[PDB]
Amino acid sequence: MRAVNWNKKEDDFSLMFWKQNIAQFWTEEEIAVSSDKNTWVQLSKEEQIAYKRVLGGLTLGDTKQGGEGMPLVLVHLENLQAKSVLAFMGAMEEVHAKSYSHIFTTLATEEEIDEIFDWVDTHPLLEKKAGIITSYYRRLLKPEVTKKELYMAMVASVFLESYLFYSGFFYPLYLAGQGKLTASGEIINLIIRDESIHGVFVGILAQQIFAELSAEDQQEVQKETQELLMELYEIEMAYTEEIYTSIGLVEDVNRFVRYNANKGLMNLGLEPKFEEINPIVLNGL
Amino acid sequence: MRAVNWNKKEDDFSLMFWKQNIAQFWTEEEIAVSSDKNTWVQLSKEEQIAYKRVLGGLTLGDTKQGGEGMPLVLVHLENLQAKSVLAFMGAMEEVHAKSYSHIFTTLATEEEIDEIFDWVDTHPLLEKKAGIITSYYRRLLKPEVTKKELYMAMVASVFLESYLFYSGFFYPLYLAGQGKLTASGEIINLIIRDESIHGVFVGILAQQIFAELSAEDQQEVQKETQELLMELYEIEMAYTEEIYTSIGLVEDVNRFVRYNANKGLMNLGLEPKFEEEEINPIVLNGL
Ligand SMILES: [Fe+2]
Ligand SMILES: [Fe+2]
Ligand SMILES: [Mn+2]
Repeated sequence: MRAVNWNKKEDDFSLMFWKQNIAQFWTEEEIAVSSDKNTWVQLSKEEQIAYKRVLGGLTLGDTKQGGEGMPLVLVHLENLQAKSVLAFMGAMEEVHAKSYSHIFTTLATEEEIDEIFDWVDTHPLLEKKAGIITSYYRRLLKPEVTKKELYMAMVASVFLESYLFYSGFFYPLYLAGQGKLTASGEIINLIIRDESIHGVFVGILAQQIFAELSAEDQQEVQKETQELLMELYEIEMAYTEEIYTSIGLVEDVNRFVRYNANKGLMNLGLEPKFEEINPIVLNGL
Repeated sequence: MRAVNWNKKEDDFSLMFWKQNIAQFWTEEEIAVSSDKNTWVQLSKEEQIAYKRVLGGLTLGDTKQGGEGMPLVLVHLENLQAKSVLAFMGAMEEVHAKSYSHIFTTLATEEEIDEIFDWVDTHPLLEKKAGIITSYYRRLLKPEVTKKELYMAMVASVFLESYLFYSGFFYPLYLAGQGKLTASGEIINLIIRDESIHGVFVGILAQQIFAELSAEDQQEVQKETQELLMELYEIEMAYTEEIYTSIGLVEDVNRFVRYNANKGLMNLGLEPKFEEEEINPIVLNGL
């Protein structure tokens, strides 16, 4: 039975991503959030509700990535150095999720926080979203999995990290780019800096598995990938309408979703499927 | 579908274990090992071989805890705050495994390192040891596991972290306690500081699962736990005989194993089963 030997490369990229993930390490206590109170109170009820709802959605994403996606992808990898990177990423997913609670503690009361997490748990669209993603992970709860199933779990992971999350990062970046909630915005940037290299690395692993598949299996997962992409897109369009109508940003957010879906596709080595970033969001980055 | 909410406690201990794990975070770049070359050459061939073999075994343990053990236990936990802690511990298992490679790069040539890992991979007793433990994790590869299966996987994890590893930490500690390989010894101590709180935490979770089981299931896993304990112990005594006969430490290591088995049992809330020794005083100096 093999132990991980870092003095013999198993691939050309794992050491680089290991070092980078380590270099980027951070935790919530680093960023103080209290000074955001001064711009929080200037927002409207509907804006505050939107912000709280998108942050609850982001927490759910990271909860599922740290507690389901990374563990079940990594346990079936044969490459022990890549496993190590994915284990570290999974731990950072939990740092992300905890950092949203740190923001909430400054911006909401205990009763309001419970209202957020109750709303997250019962929201039909969030349930549908996460349910579709996690169903690819649940296929991996058996002793022998096919490479098609592992490929598609990696596709689902890239789509969550690089794509389905970003309907949620839009609003924190949009406010930070206007100089509102900028401390919370520095936390979201740290998170994004992690998610970016997460999606890149899982996408590299996906392309390596893909190249081992037979031609018939390649055609089957390409079809499933394109379908999943547009299935999630449909649901996200419904989610964005529900969250952002009240504050006039539905069509901006949808443009941000399409941009990030294209990024996700490219992390997988695939061509873009939708035809620039909102300039205020760009300033928040 | 629930998201983790750290502003409402799911239990009394996960927050403090989260904070402690973060506080203790470290990586291999933080300890330079080159200065160990001076005492490395003072060792015999047989002592050097022993040291490389036990670090090979340690690397294997951490490889399996990070890549199988923590992931498959945490995926089935319902407590989301406890899941967060196990995920962070799993990542630290990978830092541990990499830190052994950092030691090897200084102490062994490229071909000597290959020999270590080939020896690790083909060793009958290490395969039997690791195979018994990972067979409890493999049971968790299905959509719905029972709490007996989950409990027994947690027992296996505590036995690996708190007990079956220490046949291996003995020799780095013993040599550090004699002034040899002390920078590698600082690394081993960092690892041990992690492993201690890992075993405590998983043991708390085990105890909580145990109290949820039916009486009939409790009786079943209580007996399996004691059988597993003594099955592993028999294998570990064969392992220690094979590793340590050449350097005359077999019975010293066995005392250390029994001491750490008792600690594992206490992490699980069980009474000790081996006679109470003092830790070897040279090992104690290495700590
Ligand atoms: Fe991520
Ligand atoms: Fe451990
Ligand atoms: Mn994430």
